[PDB]
Amino acid sequence: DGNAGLLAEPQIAMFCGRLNMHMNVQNGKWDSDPSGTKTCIDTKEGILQYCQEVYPELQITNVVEANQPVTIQNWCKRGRKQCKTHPHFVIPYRCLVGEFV
Ligand SMILES: [Cu+2]
Repeated sequence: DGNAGLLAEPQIAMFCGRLNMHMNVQNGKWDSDPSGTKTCIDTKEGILQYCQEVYPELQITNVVEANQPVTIQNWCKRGRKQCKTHPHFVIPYRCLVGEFV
């Protein structure tokens, strides 16, 4: 079973020119890049590394594209500032937790 007390699954969302977003599993909201500097990544390995960076304690071992597109409002385009605009939608990547054997 999963944790009902956590509104969402770990995921990252990218849109080149803007800061990467990730899902806050506690509240179900998209949070901006923790360092406030990282934008889109073009390799699967780079995405996995990023999942591991923003979810350091989740033991993320793989990533896969999500099935549904998602809209994110007022996306952060730099710093952790300058982020009030029209909606954009992207297909997120799910950060998958492996079961270690
Ligand atoms: Cu736009």
